[PDB]
Amino acid sequence: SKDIKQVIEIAKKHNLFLKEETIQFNESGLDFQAVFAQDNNGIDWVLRLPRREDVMPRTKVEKQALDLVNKYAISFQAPNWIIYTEELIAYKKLDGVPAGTIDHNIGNYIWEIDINNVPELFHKSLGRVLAELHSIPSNKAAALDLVVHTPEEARMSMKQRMDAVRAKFGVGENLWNRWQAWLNDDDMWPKKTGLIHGDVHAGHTMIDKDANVTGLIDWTEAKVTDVSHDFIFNYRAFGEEGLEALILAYKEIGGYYWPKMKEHIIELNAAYPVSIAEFALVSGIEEYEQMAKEALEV
Ligand SMILES: CC[C@H]1OC(=O)[C@H](C)[C@@H](O[C@H]2C[C@@](C)(OC)[C@@H](O)[C@H](C)O2)[C@H](C)[C@@H](O[C@@H]2O[C@H](C)C[C@H](N(C)C)[C@H]2O)[C@](C)(O)C[C@@H](C)CN(C)[C@H](C)[C@@H](O)[C@]1(C)O
Ligand SMILES: Nc1nc2c(ncn2[C@@H]2O[C@H](COP(=O)(O)OP(=O)(O)O)[C@@H](O)[C@H]2O)c(=O)[nH]1
Ligand SMILES: [Ca+2]
Ligand SMILES: [Mg+2]
Repeated sequence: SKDIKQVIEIAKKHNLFLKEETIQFNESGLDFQAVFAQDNNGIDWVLRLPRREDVMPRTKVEKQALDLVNKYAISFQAPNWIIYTEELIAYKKLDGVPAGTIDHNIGNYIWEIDINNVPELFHKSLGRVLAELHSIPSNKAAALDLVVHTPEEARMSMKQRMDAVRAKFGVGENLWNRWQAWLNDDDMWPKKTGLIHGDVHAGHTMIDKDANVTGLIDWTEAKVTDVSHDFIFNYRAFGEEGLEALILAYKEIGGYYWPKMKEHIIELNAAYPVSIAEFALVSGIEEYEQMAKEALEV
C-alpha cells in the first residue's frame, strides 16, 4: 500500500496521474523496479522506479539507442521516455504483447504463439524490423557513446571476450577449439556491422494478434557491431527453420547478407556461454554463476 502511494506521488511529481487500482509491480531488479499503471485518460504506461544512483550515466547508452530508433525507424515501436529524470523514467506502453515470457520457474518460455506452428508473419515482420534497425545511420549522430565496431573490431571483440571468460571461469576444452576455429575462419565473418538491439528474444518482441512484430523493448544492450546477435533467439527458439526464415526475410528486404551468414550465426550461438558468464560477473547473482559454469563446460 505504501509502495502504491509512493508510485502515485512520484508519478504525480512528473505530471503523470494514475488510476491507483491499476498499479502493478514486477519483481524489482538490481537497477530499477518496473511498474505498470494506467493514466487518467485510459493510457497504459510503463514506469521504471530507480533503485541505484547515477541514473543518467547508467541510461545514457539505452537512451541514445532509443533516440536513434525513434528518429529513424517506422516499422516498429520502441520506448519513448517522455518522462526521464533521476527519479522516474516512464513511457507509454507499446502495442501488443510479448511473444513469450521467461517464467519464474525453470526459466522456460510461456508462449503466446504456437511453438510447433510458428506463424510465418513472425519471421517476415522481424526480418523487416531488423533490416530497418541495422541500417539506421548511427554515424549521423553528433554524439555516440555506444560501443562501435568495424567488422574487424567485432571479431577481435569476440576473441578478447572469450579469452577473458577463459581466464576468470575457464572454458571446456572442445568448446574452445570450436570457438577458436570459428574466429580463425575469414570467409565466415561478416564484412559489415550495424546498430543492433542486442537482447532480441520473445520477451522483448511485441506482437499483434497475427504475430507481426510491432515493437521492441529493453534496449540496454544496444551497440554497433555484428548484426548476427539479433538472429540468435530465432535459432534457439525455432531451430534452423526459424533461423532460415528470418535470414530469408531480412535478405529479401535489403538487409546485409553474406554467403556464410547462417553458418556464422550458428557458431555465434555456440558462443552464448560468453554472454552468460559476463552477466554473472556484472550482476553478482549466484544463479548465473552456476548457469555460466555449466554453459562453459567445465
Ligand atoms: C530458446 C530456449 C531458451 O531461451 C533462450 O536461450 C533465450 C533466447 C536466451 O537468450 C539467449 C540469446 C541471447 C542473444 O540473448 C537474447 C544471449 O545473450 C543469451 C545468453 O542467450 C535468454 C533470453 C537468456 O537471457 C539473457 O541472458 C543474457 C546473459 C543477458 C540478457 N539480458 C538481461 C541482457 C538476457 O536476456 C537466458 C540466460 O537464457 C535467460 C535465463 C533466465 C533462462 N534460460 C536459461 C532459459 C531456460 C533458456 O535457456 C530457454 C528459455 O530455455
Ligand atoms: N507488454 C509490455 N511489457 C513491457 C513493456 N515495457 C516493459 N515491459 C515489461 O517489463 C518487463 C521489464 O521491462 P524491461 O524493459 O525488459 O526491463 P528489465 O526488468 O531490466 O528486463 C519486461 O520483461 C516486460 O514484460 C511494454 O511496452 N509492453
Ligand atoms: Ca536490459
Ligand atoms: Mg528485459
